[PDB]
Order: sequence, then C-alpha cells, then structure tokens
Amino acid sequence: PLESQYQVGPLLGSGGFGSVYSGIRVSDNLPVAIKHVEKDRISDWGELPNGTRVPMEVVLLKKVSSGFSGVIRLLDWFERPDSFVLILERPEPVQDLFDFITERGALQEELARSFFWQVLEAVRHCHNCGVLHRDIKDENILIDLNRGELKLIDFGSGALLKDTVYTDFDGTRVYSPPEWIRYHRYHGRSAAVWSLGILLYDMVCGDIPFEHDEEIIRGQVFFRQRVSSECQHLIRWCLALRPSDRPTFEEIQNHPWMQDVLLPQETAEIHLH
Ligand SMILES: CC(C)(C)Nc1nnc(-c2ccc3[nH]cc(-c4nccc(C5CC5)n4)c3c2)o1
Repeated sequence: PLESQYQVGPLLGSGGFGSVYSGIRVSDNLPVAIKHVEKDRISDWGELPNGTRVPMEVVLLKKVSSGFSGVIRLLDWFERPDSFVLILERPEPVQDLFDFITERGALQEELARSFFWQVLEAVRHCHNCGVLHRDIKDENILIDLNRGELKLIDFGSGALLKDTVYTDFDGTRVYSPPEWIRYHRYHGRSAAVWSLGILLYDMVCGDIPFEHDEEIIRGQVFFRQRVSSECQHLIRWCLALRPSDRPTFEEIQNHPWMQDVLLPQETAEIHLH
C-alpha cells in the first residue's frame, strides 16, 4: 500500500504524538508530507462515521477538508499494526512560522496583520466544521512562500468543538490560558482567543510574552519592541484574564488594527519575495 505509492525524503520535524517526513507521490510527483503516529503514544482516540477507532487528528482533518486552504489537506491515511500514517499536503517552497520569526525577529505590522488575519480565517473555518485545534502557535503554522498563504497544521492535540467546559488539555503550556493554569477548566473559543493573542504578541515582538505560570496568571503584558497602540490594545484584549472579557472572533476582525488587510499574493510580493 504505502511503499509503492510514496517516495520518502528526510525528516521535517517531530513533537509529541508525531514524526513527519518530507515525501513525494510517485504517480504525479506531488510534494507530500508523511506523518507517523505510534498507537501506544495516542492519549486521545477518535471515531469515524464508519465506527472505526483512529487518532483524533484524522477525525478532525477529515471534518475540515474541502476547498479551503488555510488548513492543511489530509490527502490519505493508513493503519498498520503499531502505527498510523497520514499523507498531508506540502507546499514548495514552504517555511514554518516559528523558523520564519526566528530569522526575521519582530515582523512589521503590515505583515503581522495579513498573517494573523489568515490564521483567524482558518480557525473560524475549523470552528465552523466542528473542530477545535488547541495548539495554535508559530510552530503549527506554515507559510507557502510563493502564494503568501498560511496553513494550520498538527491537529494531534485537537478535539470536537463543544460549548461546554473542557477539563483535558494537551497543547503548549506557554500558549495556554490562565483558567487552565489555576482551574484545569476552560471553554474552546475563549481559550483559542488567548492563544491567538500569544501568537500576535509573538509575531510583533519576536518572542512570546510569558514563560512561567506566574506571569500567565498575572496577565501583565510588557512590550519589548515598538508596537502600535491599536495593536497593543488588541493583544491586551485577547489576553484579558477573564474569558468573558475576551473578544469574539467577529470583534477581533472588526478591530481597528485589522482594517485594510493585504491579500495573500500582495503579502508575498512585498514581504516574502
Ligand atoms: C510537531 C510537528 C510540527 C512536526 N507536527 C506536524 N504535524 N503535521 C505537520 C506537517 C504537516 C504537513 C506539512 N507539510 C509541510 C510541512 C513542513 N514543511 C517544512 C517544515 C515543517 C516543520 C514543522 C514541521 N513542516 C508539514 C508539517 O507537522
């Protein structure tokens, strides 16, 4: 099944719950990415329409797959005795937003606006299709350098979206909201908005605002870089301590800092080429 259909490049990276290889489909030469998940390391098992037990990442990616390219395409998946293999789209040339920010330091605001807008569009699409990612960060965002288009990746910490409380959490501590640190309780939308504020701060400052649990709970945001007041306001709003004080996605995208956003293609010519 697999060996025939795909040629395997080197490793692209690995985290908890996954290892990802660069790869090529032999039939069309289409660039792919090949993700392997060990069954013994899966803490959160999903179920398909078929009534078949597979990793949650597969459930979530199937639920969001259609014309929309702000989320990574799941092309195919396989089961093996001890593992699962996911075939995912791979743009070329591409670069991880974590590496991209590392290289450039603070992003100019025009570029941050485009990037953050596209992530917001992506996350809205996820919620629309019933999916909550739970690990929004620079590491889980890819830049298609030719098209200036961003893509959410790694739904291995994700869950079905629900409007009731979540008591489990598998994503990145430093990106997690204060309600999780203190009460091991949160709600999806409000918690995602927090992690997006961490993301925006990362984009405009070159680094994340908080390292320890104590700083997260204090919720005081210091800017080490020149950032506009409109941008500051938005970040501080997303990073409100009390979830109900956080903006909704509509209110984020209607904020004054998010006006006159560049199209992706414009974003590439000015900022990436
Ligand atoms: C832990 C991590 C980020 C490796 N998990 C992950 N899960 N899926 C991917 C994933 C899926 C499709 C992809 N297509 C292209 C990449 C890729 N390209 C360049 C650099 C990177 C590194 C962060 C992994 N990924 C890709 C990754 O990564």
